[PDB]
Amino acid sequence: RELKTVSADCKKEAIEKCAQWVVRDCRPFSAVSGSGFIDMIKFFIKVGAEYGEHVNVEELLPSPITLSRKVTSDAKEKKALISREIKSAVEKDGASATIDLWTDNYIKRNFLGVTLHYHENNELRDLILGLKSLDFERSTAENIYKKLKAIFSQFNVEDLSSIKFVTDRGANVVKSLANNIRINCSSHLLSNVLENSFEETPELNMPILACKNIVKYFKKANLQHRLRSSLKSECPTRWNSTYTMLRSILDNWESVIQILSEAGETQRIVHINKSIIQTMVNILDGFERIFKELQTCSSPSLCFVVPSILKVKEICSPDVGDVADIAKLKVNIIKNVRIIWEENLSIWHYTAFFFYPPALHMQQEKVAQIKEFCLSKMEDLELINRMSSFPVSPSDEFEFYRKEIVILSEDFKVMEWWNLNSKKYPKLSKLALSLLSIPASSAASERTFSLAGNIITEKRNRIGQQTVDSLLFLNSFYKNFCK
Amino acid sequence: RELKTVSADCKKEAIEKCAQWVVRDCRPFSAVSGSGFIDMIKFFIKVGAEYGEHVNVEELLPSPITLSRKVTSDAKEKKALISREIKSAVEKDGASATIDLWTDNYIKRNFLGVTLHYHENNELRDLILGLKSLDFERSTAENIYKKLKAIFSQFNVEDLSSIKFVTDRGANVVKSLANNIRINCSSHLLSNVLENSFEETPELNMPILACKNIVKYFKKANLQHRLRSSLKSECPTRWNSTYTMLRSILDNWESVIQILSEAGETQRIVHINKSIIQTMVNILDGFERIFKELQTCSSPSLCFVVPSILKVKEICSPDVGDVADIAKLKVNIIKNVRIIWEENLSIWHYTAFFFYPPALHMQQEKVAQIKEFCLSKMEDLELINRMSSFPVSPSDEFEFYRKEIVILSEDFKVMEWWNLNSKKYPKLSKLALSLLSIPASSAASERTFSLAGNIITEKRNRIGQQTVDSLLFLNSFYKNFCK
DNA sequence: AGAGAACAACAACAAG
DNA sequence: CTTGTTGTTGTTCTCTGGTTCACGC
DNA sequence: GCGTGAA
DNA sequence: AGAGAACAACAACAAG
DNA sequence: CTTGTTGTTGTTCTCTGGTTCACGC
DNA sequence: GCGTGAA
Ligand code: NA
Ligand code: NA
Repeated sequence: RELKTVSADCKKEAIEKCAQWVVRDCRPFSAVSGSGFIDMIKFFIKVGAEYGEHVNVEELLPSPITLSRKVTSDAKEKKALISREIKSAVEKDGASATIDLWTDNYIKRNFLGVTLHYHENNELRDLILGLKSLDFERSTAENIYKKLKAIFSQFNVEDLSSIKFVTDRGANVVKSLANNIRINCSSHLLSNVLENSFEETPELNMPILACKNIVKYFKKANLQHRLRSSLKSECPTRWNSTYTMLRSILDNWESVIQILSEAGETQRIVHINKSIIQTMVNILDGFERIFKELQTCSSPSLCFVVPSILKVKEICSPDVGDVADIAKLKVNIIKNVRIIWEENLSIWHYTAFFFYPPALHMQQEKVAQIKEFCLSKMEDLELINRMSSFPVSPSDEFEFYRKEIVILSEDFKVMEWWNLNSKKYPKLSKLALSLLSIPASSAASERTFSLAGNIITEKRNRIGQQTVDSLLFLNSFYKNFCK
Repeated sequence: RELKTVSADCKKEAIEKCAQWVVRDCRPFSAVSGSGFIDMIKFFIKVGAEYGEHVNVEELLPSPITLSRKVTSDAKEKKALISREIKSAVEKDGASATIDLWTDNYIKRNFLGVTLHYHENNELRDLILGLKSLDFERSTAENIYKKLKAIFSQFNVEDLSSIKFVTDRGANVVKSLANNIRINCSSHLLSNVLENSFEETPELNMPILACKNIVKYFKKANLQHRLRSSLKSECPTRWNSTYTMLRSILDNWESVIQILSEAGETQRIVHINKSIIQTMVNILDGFERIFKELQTCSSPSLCFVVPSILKVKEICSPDVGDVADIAKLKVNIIKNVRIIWEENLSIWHYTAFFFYPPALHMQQEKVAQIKEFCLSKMEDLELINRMSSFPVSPSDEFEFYRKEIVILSEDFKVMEWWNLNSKKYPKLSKLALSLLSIPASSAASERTFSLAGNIITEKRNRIGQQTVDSLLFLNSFYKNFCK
């Protein structure tokens, strides 16, 4: 038990042999700190203890080709294993997924990613189900649904009606899922609000463009090195990138005026009304908070959609101290928040917010349809629960929730609040933690593309479609079912 | 001694624990096969044997930060060590270096790379001396020479007159080395011949451009997937890339006509006189042989410069069976080979070729200056050799070489031929293997940039200038002084 | 050339 | 014999040859 | 002073 | 958000 | 006390949100 | 049939 430490002169040879691994095999300094790398050294000291210090390393060490073939083998294994645990969630309603498409930068295979999302031991599960190519079929709806089913047939899922799907409004995607539950990613919606709002306020184009021309010049003249925080990409459309550049420009205002002065290029910054820039950055600062809040799948996010909208109605509260150009932006942004964000919300966004214990808010109209909604879902739990055998009624259990009060203490976790409430509310708290499992966005699947890209790289470019789907699910699995 | 193998059920857990390293820590399948990775497992089985199977892995395993600090520490160590072995070569004449500049794709620091080249135990040493930033000084000659000296002062080299330098004709570089021995990279020269030759034969622009428009369309329409050998980049100037595209296009002729036919885009290939394309590819095929021959620093290359030129005079031998457009190219190419390649050769390229045992060739004029050259260098050996103490004369030893004959057997290694000849020729064979050490090009330093780029990557982007210079020299060192 | 990666396609070989 | 599991070959894909110095008229 | 050349 | 990387700048701590 | 060697913090940099489907007039 | 929208 008591893991013995090693002599000082011994460990001087660990950092002597590790720093040789990294220079000879061109590997990252932080490979040594990897949760998988350590367990693989546990195994090699054990074997050393067993067979002594004169073992056939070559022979005993596997071959990359077989390592390739084992991940391919172990892939199917771990898929079958949870083939049951997954199958549970989809049956017992509370399973949500997010899908989107993505295309790699070397072969350019169209890819479809799927994740899955459910609640368990007072914790959330963001698991990467599949990432399969369409080889090169047209990205048509029916081909997508074709490959959607194939991911779920891997774990023996097949009704996929009880599944709540969360995607962007990509026309081809939207149609694929017209047969089942589909929730609109609120990050694309929010991004749509910004995009359309700033398009609709071209009074602000003059400041912005000039900023972009600053960044563009700093990149071209090889002088981002004199900044303590280099200036960011203009508008290659990374969600809220317009705030991003503006801040990095503002956060380096003094150094920039100085650098441009030395260049004699002072001409191209003086026309920038900084007063406005600043004002934009404060207004969008509130927004960036909502972006990160809604990219969370390790804590309930769906429920935070409605109150975010109110914060935006408030950042954009009309104020008689504003220059007309900002007045226009706030005017426009409240307009889009209505016709774009509100317009594409559903009773999954309200009900998720209803199950927030400060339930005082949505007192108006919405409870009459939420009650209609809430009742019919708890009824489908029982339906599928009676199939599992082979006073205190819900319509009142509802209003017993509506009478309670709570405070919003900074340590409050409404996810834990329902695990610690299932006794009095046995069948409603199973509905709640089912909705708190739904992610407010498809950012999960977005990270899968980030991850996928982390694998299929310059040197690793020969990598196969199956190798990638395996390696992803595995990594994802060894995170949801291991410590 | 007899390294014992492990049980079958034990190794099933090696490939069970290795395939977990690779999915959890997103690492290449071929990390398991790395010459540095194995020696680092040798150490961990040994320690397991010693302290048993219940060791504190965490505590004993180093920290990335320290791993960073050890490579930085061990860097200076290994630099001082060979501080002597290096210092030898530069003193004893037979040291050659290659330098060039390069700028990384994330910080864009101007970089200066240096390698060193000498002969020893019948083998060649391509060693990466330095890769240091100019931070952000102008890439001016005197700044370059400033940083040139700083690399050589690391190993306590300081006269750097006896050093033979090999670089491209970059104006700023060329001047830095105007004080010492500087040989023109024959790959840039050869590349200059192609470039200027094809510029000077615009009759061939019509076929070529149409090919480039083929590639450009295959990339844009996502249909390189139906090729068994995708079509290559048009003209982003990778040395002989014009042959490269042409071959990949030709090597997929039938599939391309078919793919374009399906697209209805048959219009954009039919005007390509394939007859010519083919002819270009045969002519440039000979050339690509010379490119790879001259990028070699693990075998003498300098000596193969002159005879290559003759092969080109021969690939381009005038032939009455040629369409005028190819006649023009060969006409132009013999013209540039003279005024570009020949024009920038020196008696280091002839003398290196003289020390090829089929010495019958260069019988004309050149021996009268080579004898003038050859004598004065063997005289400087003695000069520095007499300082090392603190009949059969050279002018005849010369012509004793000129009388011999040899055959060009396919297994002949003229590098080994001089190690097996030093007895009769004690002071001339030291001159020979000094010149056979000089690389015909700066391709060595080019690979260093390839290597450098392999380190400073997307995720590893924070990497420091010192970290990179270290990691390079180390990797380079553990290859020239280890088995 | 030099490096880094991955497979297809075998060939070997083994279990059944 | 058929399966299934390996190991080895060879084939394919990357990547650095890159934009501002120095000079002469 | 500006074009040319080579990277 | 989630992931991967690296340091500067400390703080700890130790040797001398 | 001064050195030198560590370990820990926090700050900075990456990266996926991406171009062709589906629809309606 | 072609524009518009959303990616
Ligand atoms: Na998409
Ligand atoms: Na260069």
